[PDB]
Amino acid sequence: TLVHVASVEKGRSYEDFQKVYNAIALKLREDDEYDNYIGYGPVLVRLAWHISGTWDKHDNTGGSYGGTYRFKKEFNDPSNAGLQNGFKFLEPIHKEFPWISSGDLFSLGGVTAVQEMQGPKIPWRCGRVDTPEDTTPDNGRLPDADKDAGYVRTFFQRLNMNDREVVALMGAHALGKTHLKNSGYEGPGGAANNVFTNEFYLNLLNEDWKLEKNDANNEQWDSKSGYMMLPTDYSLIQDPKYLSIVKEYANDQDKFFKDFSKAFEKLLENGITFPKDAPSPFIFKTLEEQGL
Ligand code: HEM
Ligand SMILES: Nc1ccnc(N)n1
Repeated sequence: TLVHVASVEKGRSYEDFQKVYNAIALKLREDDEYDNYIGYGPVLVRLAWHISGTWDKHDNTGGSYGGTYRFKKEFNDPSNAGLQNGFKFLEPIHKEFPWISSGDLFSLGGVTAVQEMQGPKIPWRCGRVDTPEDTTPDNGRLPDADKDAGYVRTFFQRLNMNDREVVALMGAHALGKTHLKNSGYEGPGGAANNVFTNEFYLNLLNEDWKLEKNDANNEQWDSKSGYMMLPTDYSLIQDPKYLSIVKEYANDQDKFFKDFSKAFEKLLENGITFPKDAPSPFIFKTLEEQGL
C-alpha cells in the first residue's frame, strides 16, 4: 500500500548528473591516502549497499529512496559503523550540488566508485526524494556475518534477491577490508582491493583457508596469504548451489561483471516505482572516457 514514485530533481538531465559523478570521481582520485592507501572507493560501495539494504519487500519500508541515512537513528546503526567516513567524503559534493537528493547522492557514490575502480558500468536512475525523519528504518535490518548460507539465502529474499544475485553481489567483498573496530572482523579479502575484479571468487576457491578466532573472539577464515573471509563469505563455498555460481564467476570475470551490474542497480532501486515516462537509466562516462 506504500509507494515511492521516482521524481526527477526539477529541471535536471543526464548532463547535470554526470557533473556530480565527475565530482565524486575527482575526489576519489584525490583522497588516495585513506585507509592505508585503499582510497574511498570501497566504503562508498558499502554505503550505497547499506542505505539500500534496509529495504523490506513486504511493506516497502527502508530502501534508498528516502535518503534516511542522513538521520541519526540510521547513521548510528552498529551495522553502519565506519560508513561516516563515506558520508563525510560526500559532504562537499552535496554542497557543490545541493539540488541532488540524499538517496540519489548516496547511491550514485556507489556507482561512481565501482566504475572508477575499473568495474562494470552500472546504469543508474535519478529521482529518489528525501523523506522525513520518522520514515527512517529501525536498526537491525542489515545482515550478520557470523552465519551460514541458509541465513544468507533467507536474508536476501527480503531484498528480492535470488541465488545468482546474492553470489554476484558478494563479489564486492574483493574491495576494501574488514576493520576490527567497525565490525569485529579484520583483514582484506585479496591483494587487489581497490580495483574491481573477480578476485573474491578466485580467493575462495584457490586459497588454503584455516578457521580461526580473531582478536574480538569472532570466527573468520584466514589464508596463508593474509586474506580473510567472513563466515557468510565462506558459506558460498559450503552451499552446493552457491559453490556452482562462485566457480562460474571465478572462471569468467565478464559474466560476473554483467550479473553484478544488474544486481547492484536492482539493489539500489528496490522499493522505487519508475513512472513509464521517466528518463531511461543513465550510464555515466568515467573520468578516463572524458579526458578528465
Ligand atoms: C551477507 C551479506 C553481507 C555481510 C554479512 C557483509 C558484512 C560485511 C562486513 C562485516 C564488512 C566489514 C566492515 C568493516 O569492518 O569496515 C563488510 C565490508 C564490505 N562490504 Fe559487505 N557484507 C555483506 C554484503 C555486501 C554486499 C551485498 C556488498 C555490495 C555490493 C558489500 C560491500 C562491502 C564492501 C565494499 C566492504 C568493504 C568496506 C571498506 O573497506 O570500508 N557487502 N561487509
Ligand atoms: N574486504 C572484505 C569484506 C568482506 N569480506 C571479505 N572477505 N573481504
